[PDB]
Amino acid sequence: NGPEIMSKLAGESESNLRKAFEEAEKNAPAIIFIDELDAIAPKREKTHGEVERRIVSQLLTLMDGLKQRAHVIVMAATNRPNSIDPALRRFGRFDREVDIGIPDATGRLEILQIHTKNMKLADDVDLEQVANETHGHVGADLAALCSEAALQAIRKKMDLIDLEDETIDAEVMNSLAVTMDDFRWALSQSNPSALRETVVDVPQVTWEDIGGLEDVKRELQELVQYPVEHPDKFLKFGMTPSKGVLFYGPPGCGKTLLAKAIANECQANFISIKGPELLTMWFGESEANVREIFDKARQAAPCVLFFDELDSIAKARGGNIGDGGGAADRVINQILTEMDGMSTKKNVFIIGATNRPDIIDPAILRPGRLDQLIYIPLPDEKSRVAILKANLRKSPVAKDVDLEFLAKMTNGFSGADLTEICQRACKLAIRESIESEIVPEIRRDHFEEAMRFARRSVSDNDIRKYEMFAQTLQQSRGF
Amino acid sequence: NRPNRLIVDEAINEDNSVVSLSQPKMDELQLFRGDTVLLKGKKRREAVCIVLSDDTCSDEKIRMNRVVRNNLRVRLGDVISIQPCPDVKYGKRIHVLPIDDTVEGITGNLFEVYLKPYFLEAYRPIRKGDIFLVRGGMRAVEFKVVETDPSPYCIVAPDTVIHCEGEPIKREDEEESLNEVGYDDIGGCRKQLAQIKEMVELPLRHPALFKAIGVKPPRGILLYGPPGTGKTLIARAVANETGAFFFLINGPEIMSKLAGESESNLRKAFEEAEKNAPAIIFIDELDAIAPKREKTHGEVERRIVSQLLTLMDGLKQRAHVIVMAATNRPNSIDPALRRFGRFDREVDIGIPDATGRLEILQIHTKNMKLADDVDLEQVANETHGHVGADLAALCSEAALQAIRKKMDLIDLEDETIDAEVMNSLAVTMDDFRWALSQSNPSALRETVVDVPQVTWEDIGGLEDVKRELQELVQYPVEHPDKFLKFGMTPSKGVLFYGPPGCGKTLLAKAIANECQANFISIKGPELLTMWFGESEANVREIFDKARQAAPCVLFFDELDSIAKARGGNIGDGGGAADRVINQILTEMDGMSTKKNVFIIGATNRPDIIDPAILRPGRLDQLIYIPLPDEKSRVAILKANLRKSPVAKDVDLEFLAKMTNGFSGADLTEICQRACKLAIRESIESEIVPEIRRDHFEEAMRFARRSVSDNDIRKYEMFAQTLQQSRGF
Ligand SMILES: Nc1ncnc2c1ncn2[C@@H]1O[C@H](COP(=O)(O)OP(=O)(O)OP(O)(O)=S)[C@@H](O)[C@H]1O
Ligand SMILES: Nc1ncnc2c1ncn2[C@@H]1O[C@H](COP(=O)(O)OP(=O)(O)OP(O)(O)=S)[C@@H](O)[C@H]1O
Ligand SMILES: Nc1ncnc2c1ncn2[C@@H]1O[C@H](COP(=O)(O)OP(=O)(O)OP(O)(O)=S)[C@@H](O)[C@H]1O
Ligand SMILES: [Mg+2]
Ligand SMILES: [Mg+2]
Ligand SMILES: [Mg+2]
Repeated sequence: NGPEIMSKLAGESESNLRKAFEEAEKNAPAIIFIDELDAIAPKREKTHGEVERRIVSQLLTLMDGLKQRAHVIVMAATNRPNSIDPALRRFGRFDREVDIGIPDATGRLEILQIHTKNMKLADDVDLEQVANETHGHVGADLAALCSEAALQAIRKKMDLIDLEDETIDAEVMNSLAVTMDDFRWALSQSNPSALRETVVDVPQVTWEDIGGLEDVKRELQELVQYPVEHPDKFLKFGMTPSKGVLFYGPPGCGKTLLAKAIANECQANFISIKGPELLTMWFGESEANVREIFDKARQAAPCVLFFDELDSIAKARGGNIGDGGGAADRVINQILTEMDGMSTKKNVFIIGATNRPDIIDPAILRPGRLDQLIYIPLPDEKSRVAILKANLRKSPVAKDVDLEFLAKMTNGFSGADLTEICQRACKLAIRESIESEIVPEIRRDHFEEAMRFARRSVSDNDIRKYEMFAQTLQQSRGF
Repeated sequence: NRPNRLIVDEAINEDNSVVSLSQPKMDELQLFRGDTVLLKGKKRREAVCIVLSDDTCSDEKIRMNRVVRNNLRVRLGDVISIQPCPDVKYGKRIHVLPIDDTVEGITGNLFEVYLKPYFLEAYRPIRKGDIFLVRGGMRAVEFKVVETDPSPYCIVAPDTVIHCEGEPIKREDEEESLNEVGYDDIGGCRKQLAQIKEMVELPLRHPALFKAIGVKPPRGILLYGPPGTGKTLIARAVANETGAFFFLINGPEIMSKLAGESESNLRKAFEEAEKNAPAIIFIDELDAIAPKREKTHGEVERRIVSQLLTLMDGLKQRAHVIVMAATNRPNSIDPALRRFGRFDREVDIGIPDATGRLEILQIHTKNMKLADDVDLEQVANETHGHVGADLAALCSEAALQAIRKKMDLIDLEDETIDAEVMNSLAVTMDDFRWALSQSNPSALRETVVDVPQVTWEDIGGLEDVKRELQELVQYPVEHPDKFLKFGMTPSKGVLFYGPPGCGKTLLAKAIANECQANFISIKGPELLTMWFGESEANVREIFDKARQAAPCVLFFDELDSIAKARGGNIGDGGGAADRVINQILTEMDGMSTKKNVFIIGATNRPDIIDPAILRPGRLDQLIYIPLPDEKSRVAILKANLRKSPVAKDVDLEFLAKMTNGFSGADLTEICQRACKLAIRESIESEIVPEIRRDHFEEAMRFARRSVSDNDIRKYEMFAQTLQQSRGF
């Protein structure tokens, strides 16, 4: 144990390490597990006492003194891998690194089953729903949630259980069952530890969540699925696949949904890094964080690395023209460096999205970094019908609602505008239900009233400017 | 089975021994309001008391006072055996004796000050060996009957004679000192006390059951909050209200020891706790011994932190040991301590609100005698940044001020004054006003998480935005079933934009008030100064604090100041997005949807607000607050003139039609100027107390318009085209 070793007196912890290694070498094949390795071996550049440096040097010597004949395997665990002294992570000391990441929905469902297999669950307990409703939770968080649910179940059974009795018998303990309400209460007051952690997972949104955009769907399929599914054709014809795609167009037209859906179809890991996130994570002058992003994407291959809201990055210094200076600062140079320095044979795909193509820096568009320029326009008449149908899948829409009428009544609306219209109509239906309580079907009148106050989020001049950039954006770089 | 067992928990009646039951219970046990009941406890002892009729207490619970809780030797959560006693009782002789642990320093005839105005008009029953508490004379003493007629056969009657002995008896170890801190000594923290009880008392009170079940007990409770909020008081109370051995570890006291001797003290404390039954280890000022190991100098301190981590990790479920810690700087604690298995439960003891601080004032003045003009509610309202320690200091200062005016009536030559004059000294409301006049609130800089007082009645007009805010906030928190039926996820953000002084802040505060939800106001200048220290964790702490207060509304006022830090969207060419705004967007995107936190932004510069704020999922409900029209101006004037004695001849609609481009702030300025003219008239006439029509005419003569016509046109332009914004 890290803290247990560090708690000893100076010159006594080294004896403990030597004794542990001697015992491991003596006693057959053995495993040495050093829990919380960062406790005893932090970076020697950032440490105060010489006793700590003696400890680190002793650990290095013991690791280097390991022979193949010893049949001794040393395992270590640390929640701060970057705080570990770099000398430990070299060859011969700690070469294999295993990342125990945050569990996904299926994994956390499995954890919930493992932790509730001892408990008795009521018939209304839906562990799948609980797993879906827990996002930032880890195994410890789920264990705490299960324990809290069991305690809540007990707290309502204090009368059926004779608290005067010293040791209750099992004929009543099994009668106490944990209801889904208890799990809901436990989930209501729970603090997920891994909320801030970046998510590496396959997104749930599929092509059915996207209306229209069939051509870009086909293009994304050809760009992503084919190199990962049929490498033989690519090596036969001799072309190296392009590793980057840039999405540009008016806001709210589905740039994020397209990246998530293409990640879903390939069943590849998806990492979303937003522009504001980069701007705050670099403000601490931490150049290793954006490098860690690319490293994390590398181990998740096949993976798609999606940089959303590049306009926020490009608006940090004004833009390409702006007042005269360039928008390239901070992360973007390191992002370009990482894109140029990533292995081609790796299955990592990089997708960028921005609704400000005017101010995107030219170096992003250079071939070899992001040379597949895909323009997502505003939906046309049929795409608007498709978008409305996709957004109204989960709502009980009445039969008399004419979706194509709404599509032809909206011309310059984007996908976000149509979603806003649907949400406003649903909110009017909710208000109607609330008023009638003091019917549960959204009607034609609700859509008419919502369309009365519907607003257009893209100007005609903006449409013209986007059309201009849709044709001439490859040029950009050069002047 | 046995419909006579009652669950024991603390009462709410601030009086002597009076038990309170639920509505079905007095009918089920055939006892009326003014009836005599008998309480039977453990160790073959009884108690007699008078029931109270209560309805909104619980389904099945008795209410047990702390005065006679020790009389039955029963603690919180215990089971008691009740019995109605329809036996007529009357006292003839009751030999009563105080205890010489709390009556020291009191002389004279203690009956006429303590017992005489406590017995009559009460008719309370007294049992053999009863320890009842009497407050008075700016101190509290408990009292003990030792000899009377056979038990109990005694009630308080005017026909009961008494005689003093002058030799109080000593206190044995069979009973617990009532002078010690209990649950009733803490005010303003009932939710936190409820959480602490739920997390602590069940494992401690039933260690065998918790060992039999084999489930994880929370053993890492960490109290935190501003200094003087009662963390130590809460820990000591929880220790006293449960039969758990309590071992106290002081941060500075441990750190003051020599190197290699503090570790011995920590090990000894943990060994004692493990050995002695269920136990509580309280480490007051945890940051003293365990700061961040990244920021620390000596290796002895790191040894201390590592030893603490090892001791915390060496805790087993069979040990039945709960470790509690208190720190006023939770962020200075080493992060390794706050992980799973060491300190997982965190309880925030925040600044008390007006009701909480009123409760604290009552708790601290219950010993003192207050004059009839003392309005503790007014004192609580007038104290904003005060904490429990601040209020205790205020009460002590008021008592000292009262004494300072009584130095002549009290013989300062006499060694020990008698209580017949001490009770005559009463603390006046003037003394409290003087104490409040010179007092330094410690928690002035702390952010306030409270339900605001301003309601819709403080806002004139704006009916449509009131309805829209109700639909946006109340409905998702009141009827989630409709939302999940229709499949729409509620929007979590609203942006207010419009001309200045039209009620953007009042709307957010009022919608917080109506929902009875916590309200956090963060102003733009506050963000700009709090980020200037390069503290990225502070705006994260704001969102974290809003998360625990759910349902809560997080209001960012004066976003123009944030947007004007770098000029604006166009400006000289650069963007206004800097510093906080990127982290604010990150926090908005990274907050849980099922949480009931609602985010409201306000700005009077919609031109320079950065587009990323308006993206769907962050702040997509764009609500425009215009200048008040004719009827809204009447409503605004009426709302502003609620507290003033406006004369009957004042025509408010005339003023409304005489003001066209005025905002709410302009009308408030007009009302204030008219009131100031009335004040000047009163002052001049002193060398009438009704603001008149002439005052309003004179104020309107100098009334000024704070929004230009060009500004009105520009706001109307942005009122129609602001969703566009983002994109070019
Ligand atoms: N093709 C589409 N089909 C269905 N919904 C869409 C479509 N395009 C946009 N939306 C809606 O618009 C929302 C925003 O989608 P995004 O992919 O984030 O759009 P965007 O192009 O990235 O622009 P922003 O800045 O993110 S709003 C989605 O959550 C949908 O509700
Ligand atoms: N909520 C409260 N109710 C009643 N009295 C209180 C309350 N908070 C504080 N007090 C009084 O103020 C005194 C000081 O409180 P303490 O608990 O000692 O301070 P603290 O909470 O430990 O914070 P520290 O020690 O300065 S970090 C207590 O002894 C009480 O007399
Ligand atoms: N609808 C209203 N009814 C009554 N008083 C109002 C109203 N609108 C504004 N006021 C007055 O104007 C003051 C300022 O209110 P705020 O809500 O802060 O206005 P604002 O829109 O936030 O603009 P500023 O920058 O804060 S003055 C209030 O304290 C009231 O005195
Ligand atoms: Mg997006
Ligand atoms: Mg303390
Ligand atoms: Mg304001």
